[PDB]
Amino acid sequence: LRNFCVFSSVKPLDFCDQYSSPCSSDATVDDGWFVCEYHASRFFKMEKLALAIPDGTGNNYYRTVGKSLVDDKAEGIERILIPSQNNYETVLNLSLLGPAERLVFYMIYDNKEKQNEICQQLRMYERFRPEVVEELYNSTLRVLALTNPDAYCAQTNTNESRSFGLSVEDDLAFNVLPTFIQNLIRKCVAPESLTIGTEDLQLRNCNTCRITSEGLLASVRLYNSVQPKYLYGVNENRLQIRNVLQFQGNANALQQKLSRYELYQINIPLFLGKQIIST
Amino acid sequence: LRNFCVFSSVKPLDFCDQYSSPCSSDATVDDGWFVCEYHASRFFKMEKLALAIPDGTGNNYYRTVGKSLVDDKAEGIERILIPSQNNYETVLNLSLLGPAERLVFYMIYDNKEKQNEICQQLRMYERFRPEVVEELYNSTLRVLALTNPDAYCAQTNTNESRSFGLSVEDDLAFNVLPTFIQNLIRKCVAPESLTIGTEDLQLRNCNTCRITSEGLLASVRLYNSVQPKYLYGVNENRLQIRNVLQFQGNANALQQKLSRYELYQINIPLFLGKQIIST
Amino acid sequence: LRNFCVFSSVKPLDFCDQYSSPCSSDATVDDGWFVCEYHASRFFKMEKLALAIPDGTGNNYYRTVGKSLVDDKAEGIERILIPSQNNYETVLNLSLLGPAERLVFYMIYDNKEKQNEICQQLRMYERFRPEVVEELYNSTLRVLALTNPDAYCAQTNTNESRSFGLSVEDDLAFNVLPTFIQNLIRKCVAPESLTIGTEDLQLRNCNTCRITSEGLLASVRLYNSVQPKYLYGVNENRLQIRNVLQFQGNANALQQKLSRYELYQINIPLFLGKQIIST
Amino acid sequence: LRNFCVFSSVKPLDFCDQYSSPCSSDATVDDGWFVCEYHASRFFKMEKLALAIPDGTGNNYYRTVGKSLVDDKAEGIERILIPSQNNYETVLNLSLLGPAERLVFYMIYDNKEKQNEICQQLRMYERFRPEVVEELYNSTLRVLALTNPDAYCAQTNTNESRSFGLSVEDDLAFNVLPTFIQNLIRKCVAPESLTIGTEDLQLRNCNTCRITSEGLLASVRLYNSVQPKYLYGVNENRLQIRNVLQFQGNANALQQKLSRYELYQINIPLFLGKQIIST
Repeated sequence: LRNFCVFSSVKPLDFCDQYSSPCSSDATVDDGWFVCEYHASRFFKMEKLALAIPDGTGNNYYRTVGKSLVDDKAEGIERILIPSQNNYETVLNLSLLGPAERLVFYMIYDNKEKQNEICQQLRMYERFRPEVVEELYNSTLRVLALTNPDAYCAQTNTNESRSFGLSVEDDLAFNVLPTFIQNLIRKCVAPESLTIGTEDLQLRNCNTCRITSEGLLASVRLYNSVQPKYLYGVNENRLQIRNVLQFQGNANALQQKLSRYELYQINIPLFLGKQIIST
Repeated sequence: LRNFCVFSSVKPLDFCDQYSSPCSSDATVDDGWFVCEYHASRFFKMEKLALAIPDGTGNNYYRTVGKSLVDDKAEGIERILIPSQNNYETVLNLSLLGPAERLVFYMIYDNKEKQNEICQQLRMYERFRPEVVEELYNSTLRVLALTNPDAYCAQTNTNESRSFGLSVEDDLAFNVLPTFIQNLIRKCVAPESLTIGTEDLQLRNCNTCRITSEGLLASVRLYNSVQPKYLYGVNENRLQIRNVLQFQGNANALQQKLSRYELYQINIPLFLGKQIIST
Repeated sequence: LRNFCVFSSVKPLDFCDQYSSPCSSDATVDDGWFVCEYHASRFFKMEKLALAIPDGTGNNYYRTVGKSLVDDKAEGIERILIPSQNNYETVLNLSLLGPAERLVFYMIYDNKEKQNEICQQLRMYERFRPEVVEELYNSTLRVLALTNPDAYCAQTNTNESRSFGLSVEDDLAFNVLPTFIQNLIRKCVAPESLTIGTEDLQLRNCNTCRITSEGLLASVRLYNSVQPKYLYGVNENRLQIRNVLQFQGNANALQQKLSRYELYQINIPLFLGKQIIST
Repeated sequence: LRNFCVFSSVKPLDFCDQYSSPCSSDATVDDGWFVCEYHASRFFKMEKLALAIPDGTGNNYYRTVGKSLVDDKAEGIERILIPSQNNYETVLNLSLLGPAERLVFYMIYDNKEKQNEICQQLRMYERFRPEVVEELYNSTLRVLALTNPDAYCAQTNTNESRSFGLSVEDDLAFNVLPTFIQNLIRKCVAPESLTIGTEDLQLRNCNTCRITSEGLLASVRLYNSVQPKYLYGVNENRLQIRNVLQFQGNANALQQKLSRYELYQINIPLFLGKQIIST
């Protein structure tokens, strides 16, 4: 597939796709997220990070992890990274989104009546472009089937096991998430303790997120101040005012002489659960 | 679509497709049957005919109709042109058919466990060709969705109405046929009386087939003796002996002088039901 | 006004207006119909004729009259030239008409909820073209106000009087027609007896139409066989079959020698009512 | 629109428009008042001010606010900035105003009989200039429709909310003001406390006006002494004597040395109500 992004087929009527930041080449490769960096940052409010695991030789067991983009000052529906069926409409703000985005999200969450009424309202557009709708639906449905744990092929790797907490509520809630949402969640949060073969590698002793009935949240108020490089960039006649935290400083307080050491950026990777890798 | 035939993606492991008679270019065009002439003759035992309706000027309202290939001498599961879910396994003889054909037929008739066990037995082949199965399933499923009366698009033309008899049992049985089977049946049998606009054109006063609980049958013993030009043509070490009817004759009995008149071949087109075409 | 046609502002999203036959220059001039020849023929199924009244000198008191386009063989909702509020939706077949046409017709007939839901469904288009809707509504509303007998200016000519029958039901029904419909009806049907000054000119002793509760109809089965020169001309995948009447003939039956006399075409002008012109 | 002023189409019979001070270019732009500075000062006795809201960076959230032109010494119908339907005739002194101004004001306040009798008395002028009246009415009516909260388009922004007091009488009276009057009032008085996003900016702790059953008044006797730069300037054979307050002074009392500091003019901006801006 040249485009593994689910939101790759998101087009207006006369489509020079919105893409203020063009979709990254990550959609071309099969890393398993099935979403490009731009769509991940815009919708799920997370970026992609290459988790490197050294072993003392030079080669690193590379992995994909989610990088939080929400700030510690946030509260409410803004702190949720990935919503569940309960309130995803309000979280993703599907009311004013483009009809292709609405369709894609609704049939990812699989609520029949919503895409039914989308088709009813799209019938008027259908007389101009009667071919894009079917191919868009086919591509998105086949992507969902590929990421679906149960299908015809149903490619299953029981050797990898993911635990999202020692409590019953956490995994019982995680069970009812959509198949694509489950696949994205399992492969965006790094394990707390990667159990590989007959040993355990303690990647992190603290969780940077939480899985609950409404989905994946940045529950901990870890301080984050990274700016998204693939911002929406649309002309904002609708103003969103925010409480920015800024400090002053001189050349002495801004210690440039400390810059020669390799930098340890304050990023917020998603760490939760245990990864059981037999053998 | 370059190939509307459902059995277009029927390939062995090393595929130079069986196709003793290559698939006709009818699969390229959208006549609605979604089966090529070779597959229609081999499986459903029918050919395709261009029903021309003159009106006194020269232009003909062309239509597609089914041409029976069964003989009047036949009895049993051989006289059924299209089977239903009841006995399609025995009618189509799926026991010894190629696995692609088995898969296609089973998921056309939508019996989950059969294609499930096909996948289980195909897992061994999967390690050699892990890409053809998914694309084959996707193409066949999208063809079924396109021929499905209910779907996302669900392109419906209520203006055309098809009646398959004045009895309750006939249409009640026709209702439970598969969606693709229903689409093929509605567009292979010519109407007894084509009701178009405010008038009725009596195409035929007699039915040449029957729709029952087991499907579409050549119930009437109409005499048929046309040979299929797209025969299976496979080396037959398994012998099928049949009771052929042959007559002798001289040059006088074989009246060549009668050949100058345009020929009226004894063919058996499928005629049944009434086509209500408002306006 | 460069364009007096009410349907002059009928545009698709990307508008190269449908107009298989371009709108005639009649919309440029103020003849009072406020509809061009193409829109009159397409919707109201009538054409425009120049009624000339000689007086024995050479100058003719020109007038505008409606020419029927329906055939004598017609019956039902097809024989009505102009519908009323009762069944104009079915008469004009507004279900599949373009949204601009639907809006124009609905606010001509003044049924609030219909153009309200048109606006609700047009909100999606509004984000692309937020300026055409307001100007279209303003132009059509000002045209309706100009043709409205009651307004600010309310230009009234009481000297001209129109009678649409000697029965109470006819004029009582004609009273409840829409203002634009009333203006079009009064100035499309020629008077039976033009009462001008102190004399009466008997234009016709027989009525060629009828005004009833559902509007203006071609009640009489007068034989009409003129073809519209401004036909819709759209690619018709939806077939309308009609019962055409045709006769054969040779050169003798087709008397070309009779052609030298000036022709008296069998046309069906709209004649009904009495025109009282004091002085 | 080149001219958003409602009183832009105010012309005498031979029109070189009165405009002792020509209409400002504010009518060209869409600030929402839909009245130019000259007409606002002449009729509503208020000017326009650019309310700048600094935030500590340099950019200012600009807004439009009304500047009072009445003096503290005034009493009676003179202290009302904007009248309601109760006594607008006496407030605006429509008795001797030009007929275009009378028409515009009356159909802004929507009292049918007044513009009806204006049309009756204007019939005599109509024979000379039968085209200006209709276009003037159309332009003014479309301006009122554009400023009308309810219309076909009915462009509504529920996110902005305006409160005109914590008492029931104030907002209940404000409800019955005309649509254009309501739009002008909502966008001429600055909020007491601009509630934006999740914070509140206290612009002013004291109200400089009042909204009552008769409209918008300068209830507080705040001292105002600014002269209008767009005065009526008409030759006044009808004398209006006023009680002017004047003080004497020398060069010492007129401290020119204090002028180097940036001046804080004693102006009277309209401050009342709370502006709720969600997000």
